[PDB]
Amino acid sequence: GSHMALSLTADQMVSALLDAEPPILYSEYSMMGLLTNLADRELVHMINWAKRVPGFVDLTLHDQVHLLESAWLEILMIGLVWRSMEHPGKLLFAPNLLLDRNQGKSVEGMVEIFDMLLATSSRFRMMNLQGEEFVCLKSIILLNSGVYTFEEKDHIHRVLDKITDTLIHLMAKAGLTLQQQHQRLAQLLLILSHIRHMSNKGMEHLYSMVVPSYDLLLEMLDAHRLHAP
Amino acid sequence: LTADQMVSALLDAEPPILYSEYPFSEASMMGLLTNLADRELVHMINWAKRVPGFVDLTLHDQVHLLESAWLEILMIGLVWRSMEHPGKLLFAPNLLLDRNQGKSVEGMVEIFDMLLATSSRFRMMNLQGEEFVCLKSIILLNSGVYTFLSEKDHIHRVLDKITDTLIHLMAKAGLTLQQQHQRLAQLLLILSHIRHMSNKGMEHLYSMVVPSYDLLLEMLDA
Ligand SMILES: O=C(O)CCN1CCc2c([nH]c3ccccc23)[C@H]1c1ccc(Cl)cc1
Ligand SMILES: O=C(O)CCN1CCc2c([nH]c3ccccc23)[C@H]1c1ccc(Cl)cc1
Repeated sequence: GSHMALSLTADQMVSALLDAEPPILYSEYSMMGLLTNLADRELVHMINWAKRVPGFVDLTLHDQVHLLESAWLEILMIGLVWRSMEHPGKLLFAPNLLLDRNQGKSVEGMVEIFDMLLATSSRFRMMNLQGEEFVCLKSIILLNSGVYTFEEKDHIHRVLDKITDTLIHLMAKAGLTLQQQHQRLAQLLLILSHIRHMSNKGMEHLYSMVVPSYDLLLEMLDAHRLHAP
Repeated sequence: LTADQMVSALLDAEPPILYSEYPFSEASMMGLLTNLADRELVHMINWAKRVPGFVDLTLHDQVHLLESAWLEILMIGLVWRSMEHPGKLLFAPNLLLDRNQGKSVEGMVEIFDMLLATSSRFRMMNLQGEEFVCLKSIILLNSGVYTFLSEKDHIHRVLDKITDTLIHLMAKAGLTLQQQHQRLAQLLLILSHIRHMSNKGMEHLYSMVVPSYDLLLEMLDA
């Protein structure tokens, strides 16, 4: 059978998001080349993951591609900062690609982006971000980042409301007071503004020096239909 | 301060609505929009000094936060004022510009479209004045808080207090517990889009003006 997104309980939402989680990939081996190769491989898995975020396949294909084109670098970044949280001062791009600030100095313009990513990872560490919170934030990014550069918009907002309910549930079951739930919610959501900022400055840097286009993402999203179950 | 005193302090500190210099070309429009921005900036400083918690920061921290947030602050203002003018941006009472007028300036129309989509979002949520001021203060305290080079708990403490406040206004207005977190989230997710617009606006302004760190410091110090 199939669950419609708005019917899911918080436990079904959490389970759906955990089961959709992509794998941790390895670097295949210049720093930019490694980071580009890794991003390209991550993107394949990201398509598979997006298709499994409750609500996403309710949208038309052209709206799917809108959302993913807006969000893909933020998505890459949040998963990076997540994985990096237990390595203070380092970015765990892969288990065999743990880079420090000084290594970021090898590409002109890169240290400023490395520094921002690091500040984010350290902020998640200090908040003790949990895996089940992470997955909710990541799915938020996907449905939100492109929501305002477009009845159907209502649906995405209702899905977003379900994810917020889900984060609140997690926080209430972890023993936070109603007031602490609201504060922690707000703190996590304001970090999302910083992720957007990092993605904007990242895009500018990539364009200053090939990035996933609209057309590429469209094709990838479409091609997913042909993959073996 | 109580949630109610926070709200009164913020409303009290609001800046004044300004007029644009008393049909439009591109040089004329950019100049109008630049001059209005420059004039808003001195009032923005006075507003920033009365956001509770902000004067307790060191001068350098004040400047960093303002430098990071200034454009999002103007933009949120603008979007707020434009709420009731669907398809138009109310830069001033005597400067109400539509999409098409945007197209006078190469690159501008995209930023215009995004600002209109925000205004139209705020309209559909029925954003209230008391919520607006809380959001604007959140931007000032949050935008630059993760981009410091190296106290920051102080800013986080204030940010938490605006959250409480946002909730209390919702509770006052009779939202259920569930509705309160859902609204909170909806409002704070819009701040991502404000941030994005500020980034895109910075790039667009760099294709041509922008207040320096040192100028901000002077103005805040004086
Ligand atoms: O240049 C910048 O300022 C942004 C750099 N990006 C930082 C985030 C990021 C990159 N590769 C990744 C692989 C996995 C996770 C996160 C990343 C890299 C990256 C490199 C190339 C491409 Cl096409 C996409 C992302
Ligand atoms: O070109 C862009 O993408 C950004 C354009 N900005 C949009 C928001 C904005 C401008 N002037 C304003 C005056 C009041 C409120 C909002 C604004 C204008 C602007 C013009 C000059 C300067 Cl220095 C700053 C802001």
